[PDB]
Amino acid sequence: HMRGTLRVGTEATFPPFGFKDENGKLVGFDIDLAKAIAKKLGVKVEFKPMDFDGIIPALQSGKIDVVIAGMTITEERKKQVDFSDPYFEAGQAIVVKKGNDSIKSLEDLKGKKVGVQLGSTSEQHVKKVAKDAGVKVKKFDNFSEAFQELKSGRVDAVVTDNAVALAYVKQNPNAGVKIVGETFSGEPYGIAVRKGNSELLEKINKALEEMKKDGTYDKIYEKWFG
Ligand SMILES: NC(=[NH2+])NCCC[C@H](N)C(=O)O
Repeated sequence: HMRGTLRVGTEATFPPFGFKDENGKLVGFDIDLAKAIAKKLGVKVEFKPMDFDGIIPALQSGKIDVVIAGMTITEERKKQVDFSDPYFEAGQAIVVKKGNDSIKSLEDLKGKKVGVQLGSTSEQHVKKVAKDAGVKVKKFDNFSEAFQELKSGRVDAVVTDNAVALAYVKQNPNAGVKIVGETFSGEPYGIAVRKGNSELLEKINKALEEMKKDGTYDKIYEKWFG
Protein backbone atom coordinates (compact mmCIF):
# COMPACT_ATOMS: atom_id res chain seq x y z
CA HIS A 1 0.00 0.00 0.00
CA MET A 2 1.23 3.38 -1.16
CA ARG A 3 -0.01 6.21 1.29
CA GLY A 4 -1.01 9.28 -0.77
CA THR A 5 -1.79 11.38 2.37
CA LEU A 6 0.79 12.03 5.05
CA ARG A 7 -1.06 12.84 8.36
CA VAL A 8 1.30 15.27 10.10
CA GLY A 9 0.89 15.79 13.84
CA THR A 10 1.80 19.27 14.98
CA GLU A 11 0.92 21.98 17.55
CA ALA A 12 0.11 25.46 16.28
CA THR A 13 1.02 27.81 19.17
CA PHE A 14 4.71 27.77 18.34
CA PRO A 15 5.62 30.63 15.97
CA PRO A 16 7.71 30.76 13.80
CA PHE A 17 7.49 27.02 13.33
CA GLY A 18 3.69 26.46 13.41
CA PHE A 19 0.95 28.96 14.10
CA LYS A 20 -2.22 30.41 12.59
CA ASP A 21 -2.38 33.44 10.44
CA GLU A 22 -5.30 36.00 10.60
CA ASN A 23 -7.44 33.77 8.40
CA GLY A 24 -6.81 30.78 10.61
CA LYS A 25 -4.51 29.06 8.08
CA LEU A 26 -1.61 27.02 9.46
CA VAL A 27 1.66 28.68 8.63
CA GLY A 28 5.32 28.48 9.66
CA PHE A 29 8.69 26.91 9.07
CA ASP A 30 7.52 23.44 10.08
CA ILE A 31 4.46 23.77 7.89
CA ASP A 32 6.56 24.72 4.86
CA LEU A 33 9.08 21.97 5.67
CA ALA A 34 6.26 19.35 5.86
CA LYS A 35 4.95 20.45 2.49
CA ALA A 36 8.43 20.36 0.95
CA ILE A 37 9.06 16.83 2.36
CA ALA A 38 5.67 15.65 1.01
CA LYS A 39 6.58 17.09 -2.44
CA LYS A 40 9.82 15.12 -2.41
CA LEU A 41 7.91 11.97 -1.42
CA GLY A 42 5.28 12.56 -4.09
CA VAL A 43 2.45 12.70 -1.56
CA LYS A 44 0.04 15.21 0.04
CA VAL A 45 0.18 16.48 3.65
CA GLU A 46 -2.84 16.58 5.91
CA PHE A 47 -2.12 18.47 9.18
CA LYS A 48 -3.49 17.20 12.44
CA PRO A 49 -3.02 20.04 15.00
CA MET A 50 -3.28 18.86 18.58
CA ASP A 51 -1.93 19.63 22.01
CA PHE A 52 1.79 18.99 22.12
CA ASP A 53 1.95 16.44 24.90
CA GLY A 54 -0.45 14.23 23.01
CA ILE A 55 1.57 14.01 19.84
CA ILE A 56 3.77 11.00 20.67
CA PRO A 57 0.79 8.90 21.76
CA ALA A 58 -1.10 9.97 18.66
CA LEU A 59 1.80 8.58 16.56
CA GLN A 60 1.96 5.41 18.61
CA SER A 61 -1.83 4.79 18.21
CA GLY A 62 -2.00 5.45 14.49
CA LYS A 63 -3.74 8.76 14.43
CA ILE A 64 -0.86 10.41 12.54
CA ASP A 65 2.01 9.17 10.28
CA VAL A 66 4.69 11.69 11.17
CA VAL A 67 5.48 14.46 13.65
CA ILE A 68 6.78 17.82 12.53
CA ALA A 69 6.29 19.99 15.64
CA GLY A 70 9.64 21.50 16.61
CA MET A 71 10.32 18.36 18.50
CA THR A 72 13.69 18.02 20.19
CA ILE A 73 15.41 14.66 19.70
CA THR A 74 15.94 13.25 23.22
CA GLU A 75 16.97 9.83 24.47
CA GLU A 76 13.63 9.43 26.35
CA ARG A 77 11.70 10.08 23.18
CA LYS A 78 13.92 7.83 21.04
CA LYS A 79 12.54 4.97 23.22
CA GLN A 80 9.04 5.85 21.94
CA VAL A 81 9.49 6.96 18.36
CA ASP A 82 12.16 7.01 15.64
CA PHE A 83 13.58 10.34 14.55
CA SER A 84 14.98 11.67 11.25
CA ASP A 85 18.36 13.33 11.06
CA PRO A 86 18.05 16.69 12.76
CA TYR A 87 16.58 19.45 10.61
CA PHE A 88 17.07 22.53 12.84
CA GLU A 89 19.14 23.38 15.90
CA ALA A 90 17.40 25.51 18.50
CA GLY A 91 18.25 26.76 21.98
CA GLN A 92 16.24 28.06 24.93
CA ALA A 93 15.26 31.44 26.36
CA ILE A 94 13.52 32.95 29.36
CA VAL A 95 11.03 35.81 28.87
CA VAL A 96 10.53 38.26 31.77
CA LYS A 97 9.15 41.74 32.30
CA LYS A 98 11.51 44.55 31.29
CA GLY A 99 11.85 45.88 34.82
CA ASN A 100 13.01 42.57 36.08
CA ASP A 101 16.63 42.42 37.22
CA SER A 102 16.75 39.26 39.35
CA ILE A 103 16.29 36.69 36.51
CA LYS A 104 19.26 36.09 34.20
CA SER A 105 19.33 32.24 33.99
CA LEU A 106 17.46 29.11 34.95
CA GLU A 107 19.22 29.10 38.34
CA ASP A 108 17.59 32.49 39.16
CA LEU A 109 14.05 31.03 38.97
CA LYS A 110 14.27 30.12 42.70
CA GLY A 111 11.10 31.21 44.46
CA LYS A 112 9.47 32.50 41.27
CA LYS A 113 6.35 31.55 39.26
CA VAL A 114 7.42 30.11 35.87
CA GLY A 115 5.19 29.08 32.93
CA VAL A 116 6.14 26.23 30.56
CA GLN A 117 4.43 24.14 27.87
CA LEU A 118 3.32 20.81 29.08
CA GLY A 119 5.42 17.94 27.70
CA SER A 120 8.21 20.24 26.47
CA THR A 121 11.92 20.03 27.05
CA SER A 122 11.63 23.46 28.73
CA GLU A 123 9.34 21.87 31.28
CA GLN A 124 12.10 19.30 31.95
CA HIS A 125 14.82 21.88 32.19
CA VAL A 126 12.77 23.94 34.66
CA LYS A 127 11.87 20.83 36.72
CA LYS A 128 15.57 20.04 37.07
CA VAL A 129 16.40 23.40 38.69
CA ALA A 130 13.11 23.51 40.58
CA LYS A 131 14.22 20.42 42.70
CA ASP A 132 14.26 21.90 46.26
CA ALA A 133 14.84 25.56 45.14
CA GLY A 134 11.14 26.46 45.71
CA VAL A 135 10.10 27.18 42.07
CA LYS A 136 6.40 27.45 41.37
CA VAL A 137 5.91 25.75 37.96
CA LYS A 138 2.81 26.44 36.01
CA LYS A 139 1.80 24.41 32.72
CA PHE A 140 0.03 25.39 29.44
CA ASP A 141 -1.03 23.58 26.33
CA ASN A 142 -1.43 26.87 24.50
CA PHE A 143 1.82 28.81 24.72
CA SER A 144 0.06 32.07 23.76
CA GLU A 145 -1.69 31.56 27.22
CA ALA A 146 1.67 30.90 29.24
CA PHE A 147 2.82 34.15 27.49
CA GLN A 148 -0.43 35.98 28.43
CA GLU A 149 0.09 34.91 32.09
CA LEU A 150 3.51 36.61 31.91
CA LYS A 151 2.08 39.82 30.33
CA SER A 152 -0.72 39.90 33.03
CA GLY A 153 1.62 39.34 35.95
CA ARG A 154 0.30 35.89 36.90
CA VAL A 155 3.78 34.41 36.39
CA ASP A 156 7.22 36.01 36.70
CA ALA A 157 8.85 34.21 33.70
CA VAL A 158 8.13 31.79 30.89
CA VAL A 159 10.65 29.47 29.25
CA THR A 160 10.53 28.11 25.70
CA ASP A 161 12.68 27.50 22.66
CA ASN A 162 14.66 30.66 21.69
CA ALA A 163 13.17 31.47 18.32
CA VAL A 164 9.66 31.10 19.77
CA ALA A 165 10.49 33.36 22.73
CA LEU A 166 11.71 36.00 20.18
CA ALA A 167 8.58 35.60 18.04
CA TYR A 168 6.32 36.21 21.08
CA VAL A 169 8.31 39.23 22.13
CA LYS A 170 8.10 40.69 18.62
CA GLN A 171 4.35 40.15 18.56
CA ASN A 172 4.02 42.13 21.83
CA PRO A 173 5.98 45.34 21.41
CA ASN A 174 3.92 47.28 23.96
CA ALA A 175 3.86 44.50 26.57
CA GLY A 176 6.97 45.31 28.36
CA VAL A 177 8.82 41.97 28.14
CA LYS A 178 12.39 40.87 27.27
CA ILE A 179 14.52 37.81 26.68
CA VAL A 180 17.22 36.71 29.14
CA GLY A 181 19.35 33.64 29.50
CA GLU A 182 19.31 32.86 25.81
CA THR A 183 21.20 29.91 24.43
CA PHE A 184 21.51 29.13 20.72
CA SER A 185 21.85 25.37 20.44
CA GLY A 186 21.20 22.23 22.37
CA GLU A 187 17.70 21.41 21.03
CA PRO A 188 18.07 19.50 17.72
CA TYR A 189 14.67 19.19 16.06
CA GLY A 190 13.76 15.92 14.42
CA ILE A 191 10.82 14.55 12.33
CA ALA A 192 9.34 11.53 14.13
CA VAL A 193 7.85 8.35 12.65
CA ARG A 194 6.33 5.43 14.44
CA LYS A 195 8.94 3.19 15.90
CA GLY A 196 10.02 0.62 13.35
CA ASN A 197 8.70 2.50 10.28
CA SER A 198 12.10 2.31 8.57
CA GLU A 199 10.74 2.71 5.03
CA LEU A 200 9.15 6.06 5.76
CA LEU A 201 12.11 7.18 7.84
CA GLU A 202 14.56 6.54 5.09
CA LYS A 203 12.46 8.44 2.58
CA ILE A 204 12.26 11.41 4.91
CA ASN A 205 15.97 11.40 5.56
CA LYS A 206 16.67 11.24 1.84
CA ALA A 207 14.23 14.14 1.29
CA LEU A 208 15.95 16.27 3.96
CA GLU A 209 19.39 15.53 2.48
CA GLU A 210 18.15 16.52 -0.98
CA MET A 211 16.44 19.65 0.27
CA LYS A 212 19.77 20.72 1.89
CA LYS A 213 21.66 20.13 -1.39
CA ASP A 214 19.23 21.70 -3.89
CA GLY A 215 18.42 25.00 -2.20
CA THR A 216 14.95 24.01 -1.00
CA TYR A 217 15.78 24.00 2.73
CA ASP A 218 17.83 27.18 2.64
CA LYS A 219 14.94 29.06 0.97
CA ILE A 220 12.59 27.94 3.77
CA TYR A 221 15.11 29.01 6.37
CA GLU A 222 15.61 32.45 4.76
CA LYS A 223 11.87 32.96 4.50
CA TRP A 224 11.46 32.60 8.29
CA PHE A 225 14.82 33.70 9.63
CA GLY A 226 16.45 35.91 6.90
N1 LIG B 1 4.83 22.82 18.28
C1 LIG B 1 5.26 22.85 19.52
N2 LIG B 1 4.55 23.38 20.48
N3 LIG B 1 6.49 22.44 19.80
C2 LIG B 1 7.10 22.46 21.12
C3 LIG B 1 8.53 21.95 21.10
C4 LIG B 1 9.30 22.31 22.39
C5 LIG B 1 10.60 21.59 22.51
N4 LIG B 1 11.49 21.77 21.31
C6 LIG B 1 10.31 20.15 22.71
O1 LIG B 1 10.58 19.31 21.82
O2 LIG B 1 9.79 19.76 23.82
